[PDB]
Amino acid sequence: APAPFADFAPPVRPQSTLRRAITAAYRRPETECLPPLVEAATQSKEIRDAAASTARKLIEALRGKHSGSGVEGLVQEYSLSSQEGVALMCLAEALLRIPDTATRDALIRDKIADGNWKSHLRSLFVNAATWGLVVTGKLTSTVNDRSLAAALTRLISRCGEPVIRRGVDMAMRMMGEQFVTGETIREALKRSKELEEKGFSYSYDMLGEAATTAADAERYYRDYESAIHAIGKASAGRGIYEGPGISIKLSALHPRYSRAQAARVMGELLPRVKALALLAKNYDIGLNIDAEEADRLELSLDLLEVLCLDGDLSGWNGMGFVVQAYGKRCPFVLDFIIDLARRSGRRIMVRLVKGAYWDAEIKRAQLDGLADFPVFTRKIHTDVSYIACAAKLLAATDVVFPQFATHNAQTLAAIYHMAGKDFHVGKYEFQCLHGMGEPLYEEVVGRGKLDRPCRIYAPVGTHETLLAYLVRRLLENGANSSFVHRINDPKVSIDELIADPVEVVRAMPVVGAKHDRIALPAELFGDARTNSAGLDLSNEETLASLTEALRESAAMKWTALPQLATGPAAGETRTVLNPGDHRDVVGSVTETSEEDARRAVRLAADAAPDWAAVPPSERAACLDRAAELMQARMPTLLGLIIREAGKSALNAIAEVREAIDFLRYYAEQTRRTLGPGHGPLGPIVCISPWNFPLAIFTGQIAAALVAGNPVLAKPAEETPLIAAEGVRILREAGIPASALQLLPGDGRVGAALVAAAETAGVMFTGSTEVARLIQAQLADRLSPAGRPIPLIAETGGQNAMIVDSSALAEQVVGDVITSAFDSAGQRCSALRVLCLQEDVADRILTMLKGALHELHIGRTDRLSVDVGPVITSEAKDNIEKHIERMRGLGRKVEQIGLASETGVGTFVPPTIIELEKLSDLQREVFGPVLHVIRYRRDDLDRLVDDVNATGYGLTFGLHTRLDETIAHVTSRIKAGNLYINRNIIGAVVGVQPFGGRGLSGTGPKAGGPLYLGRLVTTAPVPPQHSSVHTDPVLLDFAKWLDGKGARAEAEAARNAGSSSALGLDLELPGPVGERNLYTLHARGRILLVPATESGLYHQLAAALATGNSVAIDAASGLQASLKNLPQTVGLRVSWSKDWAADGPFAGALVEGDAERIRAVNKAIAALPGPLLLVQAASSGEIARNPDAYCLNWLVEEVSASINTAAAGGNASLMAI
Ligand SMILES: Cc1cc2c(cc1C)N([C@H]1CCCS1)c1c([nH]c(=O)[nH]c1=O)N2C[C@H](O)[C@H](O)[C@H](O)COP(=O)(O)OP(=O)(O)OC[C@H]1O[C@@H](n2cnc3c(N)ncnc32)[C@H](O)[C@@H]1O
Ligand SMILES: NC(=O)C1=CN([C@@H]2O[C@H](COP(=O)(O)OP(=O)(O)OC[C@H]3O[C@@H](n4cnc5c(N)ncnc54)[C@H](O)[C@@H]3O)[C@@H](O)[C@H]2O)C=CC1
Repeated sequence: APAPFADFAPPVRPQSTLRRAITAAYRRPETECLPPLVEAATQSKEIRDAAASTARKLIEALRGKHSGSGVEGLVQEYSLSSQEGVALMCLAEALLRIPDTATRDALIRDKIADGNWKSHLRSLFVNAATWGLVVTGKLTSTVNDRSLAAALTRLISRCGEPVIRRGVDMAMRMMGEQFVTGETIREALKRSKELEEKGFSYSYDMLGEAATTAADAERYYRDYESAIHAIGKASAGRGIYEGPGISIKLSALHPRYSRAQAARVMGELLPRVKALALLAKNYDIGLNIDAEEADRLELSLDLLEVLCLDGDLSGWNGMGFVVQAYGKRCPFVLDFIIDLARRSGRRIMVRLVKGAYWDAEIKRAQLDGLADFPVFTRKIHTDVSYIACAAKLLAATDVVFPQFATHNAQTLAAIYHMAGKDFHVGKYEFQCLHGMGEPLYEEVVGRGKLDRPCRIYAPVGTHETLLAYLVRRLLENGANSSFVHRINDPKVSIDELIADPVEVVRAMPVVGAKHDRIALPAELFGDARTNSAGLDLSNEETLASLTEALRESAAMKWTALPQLATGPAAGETRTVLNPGDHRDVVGSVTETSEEDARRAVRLAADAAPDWAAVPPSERAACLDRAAELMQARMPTLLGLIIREAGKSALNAIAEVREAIDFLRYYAEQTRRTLGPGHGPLGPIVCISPWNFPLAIFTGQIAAALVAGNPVLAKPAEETPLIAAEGVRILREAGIPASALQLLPGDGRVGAALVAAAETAGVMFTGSTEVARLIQAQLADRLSPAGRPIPLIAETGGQNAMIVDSSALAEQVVGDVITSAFDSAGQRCSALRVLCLQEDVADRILTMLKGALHELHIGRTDRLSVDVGPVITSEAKDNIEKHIERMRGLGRKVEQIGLASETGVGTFVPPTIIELEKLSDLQREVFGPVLHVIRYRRDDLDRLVDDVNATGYGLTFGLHTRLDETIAHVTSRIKAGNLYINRNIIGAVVGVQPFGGRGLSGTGPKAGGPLYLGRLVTTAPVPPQHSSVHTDPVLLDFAKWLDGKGARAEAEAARNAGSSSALGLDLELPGPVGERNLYTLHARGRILLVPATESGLYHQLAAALATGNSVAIDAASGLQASLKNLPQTVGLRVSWSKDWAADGPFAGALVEGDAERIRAVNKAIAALPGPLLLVQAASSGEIARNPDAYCLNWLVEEVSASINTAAAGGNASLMAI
């Protein structure tokens, strides 16, 4: 049995002083990074004046020679709107997918120009976001395909064949000659002769990036290898400076290129790069390693170090390496590289760039709650950093070859003059991008200009391949701060363009201040609350500190005892074992006797007045203190969750963050709402699951406590230790022992607590079956006021993702792998059914299976583990029986092989099962088991039906670029948490309030604004909770009431119409690159059980005002009270003799005395399907209290999270 965490995340090599200086700068405050950069970048007045004159001369040349884009001339010539321009280019792209040039011409002449283009040519507009950038300079995340179809029809009917021909020729020039140097390396090489004769050189990029499978990594490898041969053959001995080179991306060459997989990267990726470098060495060409995301920077240094020290590569100086000046570590990376160049004796080619991932780095740091960004946040800071880093490189030209890649004429001029008067080919060079930098560098290369060489970075690939880096380049070029946008911008003067960024930064009030409009991750929510803080598992200092803290957590004698108001209780004690290795004992639990569970409820009842008397803000302060304690203790809490719950470090971090967020969110929501009139329910029984043994545990308990209720906390029998630690933290933060009692044990303890007479409310997260058993036990009971005992139950889902042929396969696969198998599929939100449009199903399925086999399954105390065990042997048996049944029915089953070491724990291999029909799946399988179905596009609406038909409604994912498909699917799906173009897991508190409908639970949403209101007897008005919309059937009903003489009910109906929040439509603060929406809809059909005519009218007003239809109990005998309804109201009303036949319902309204309410409540609990949120009132309550039926519980909350960076960039952030 290996010692826990003994091999958690050992670094590839001991970190040298130079390496440690890199890591120390990773997220250094921006005000601290800039002053040394300002100083390093300072040049003399004489130099600065000379540089401005040279920069001015270059810009005047740029602005002086022929502008006027081909696309712009085409739009002008045919008077095209923007949408027609985009639509036309999409049409041209599609026409060019036809290889036979004559076949394309006949299609244009005989079918396209004549009329219905739809009949012949996967949406035509899949890539319209890219063409929209080409046409308008603006990036839209998704495609209004109905607008584009209308515009394409309009333009063809107006201008016919001539405009189509002009569009085809225009796209042919852009895609074949402007976006790529060539479609193949041999073609790109041919076209490079022209500019090589003028003094340029070339570096070829085989547009290849992010392998998701081993097969794709091998394909990219053989692409690079064949390109190296063709470039080396063409180089023909010209050497690494005058001759052409290649650029590679390491992420192309291995599907798991990350720090977490460092051992595989060094064992499997490194030999591949060495083999390519050996080939580049034989031909004597440059081989440059491109720079990618910030969390790959230091890992790439380990590969660079081995390669530069590998004697088999000696005698060749062509190895090159990109460093990104927008990165805070850039100068320290250069120190390391320059030192490595001295040690190895290799003159490393150093390409200095600004950086291509800025948008994505902002979003990622915010999502992960890290201390700061790894890039600058003001564009001018990157320019200073670049110039400062150029000074460092120019002082080391004897040992490195600097390559200044930039299209910024001011940056160029500053370096040109910084480099001084002595030059020779091989001292340094400039670089630019094909089709972008040649205007500028035609003013640089050659004896008649500045006589400095420029290497052109030449993308290579087919039209399909090119439509990826096309968005990045066009977005980076068209950003409001980008030099190439500003030079084209006529309002921008040359004086603005040649302004020295070094002197502008120096003269600022606070040097290096963060961008005003970008929130640090900790400040995402502004004044409302402090974001929880995460941990960077790519940071070697973090990994080293965490290794120590995780080991120490495994030395602790964790215990959980029955913690009653009076003190710890005795009981039967047993060990708690690591589900990944039963030999690893995590702690001991003493479980609660049934007698002591009943005693705990009585003590909670006795204590309830004293806890209720603590002012709401002071109850909130306890939560905020507990959040602080959990944040401080996160490393230790991580280690407990890893070993007790079988979770990976990554997921444990997110769980602790989520518990912190719950505490701070409910504290803020309390300070926003609760006053004296919002009295507590009383003792609340909180029953929690094992799969989020701290987050969901803490969330339910914190909400009940801060709402003024004492809590009986019953954690899952599998995970009592982290629960005991959470209660200990909450008590330490100030929750009295009598207000929070811990009762470890199995479902018998849970049931004793639920049955106890003083139990005033139940919060349950777990299986639907147990929730249904709890509901049935509570149906027998009423509160002191004679009202039903509230149950909040969140019960999981049968969650689907629909993927159409417009989605990007690699994005889909990554989101599918994460959604289905993260946490061994033990999330209620996990992806269970992937639905693939038939025309892309085979390709996506192939990549999915390939990505499945790259997952590492094992005991979770190693960073390299992706998927841990399932929680118990019984779970493992249940899941495996489902798999084998599917296999026995002939379904295709893909499974990864498990290592022998998993035998000591309870593991299920991640599994893909291909189904014929969604109806093949008849139960939630709570494991790492993804089911895949395929669908024809015309059957999309039927498929949405099939998804809804399961009766569940928790999470739902949609991958598509097409607005019509988004509007269709999101308006027809019935689920609580929607996700567009992203994964469907890890809902964030206050951002994606979490909770569903149907078989997925009662609501209200955890981490949402209606949650606390369910835990008090009089619900407060939540923040932002209102709507200006009035249900029109409600209004028709109120007029009908006035017509029948029911004046008071008519007034009460209109009041409900105004009070309803139906139609609330909010955007919630969150990370950049994402839009997080929160809306209130009708729940569905409300079961009405009235007793009196007036009671029925009030019930009907309540249901209609919230958008619902109704089924009214025919046994009430009140049919004569609804004679002559307007058809609009009639459409919403049905009468039910057999309630179970007319379901499912989405809620219920009951009128009666205490005995009648109990009888109806019991009958309702026996209705099959969803647990119904039931509201009850006496006739007198209805007459006295306008809120007798609370409208909070008659609407349905919906969260939708849309990844607006999905098209390849952040448009809003590019205007920053
Ligand atoms: C010419 C060239 C360029 C690259 C490459 C080769 C060659 C020959 N390789 C390539 C290999 C694979 C990807 S391409 C390469 C790159 N990139 C990469 O990451 N890895 C790589 O390997 N690039 C892209 C550059 O990093 C950079 O984005 C682009 O060139 C714009 O810089 P400019 O011409 O100085 O414009 P300019 O002076 O306009 O600056 C634009 C840049 O400023 C930065 N910026 C914008 N807003 C900012 C803000 N609010 N705060 C801070 N900074 C901000 C950002 O980096 C942006 O790109
Ligand atoms: N919605 C979610 O996030 C969760 C869903 N589940 C579902 O439940 C299955 C897990 O099996 P279990 O873990 O046994 O879930 P379970 O729902 O039985 O356990 C849930 C909680 O209820 C308690 N409990 C069990 N029977 C009870 C009863 N009769 N009265 C009162 N409390 C009772 C348990 O002790 C635990 O604290 C999974 O396969 C999955 O389908 C389980 C965990 C989380």
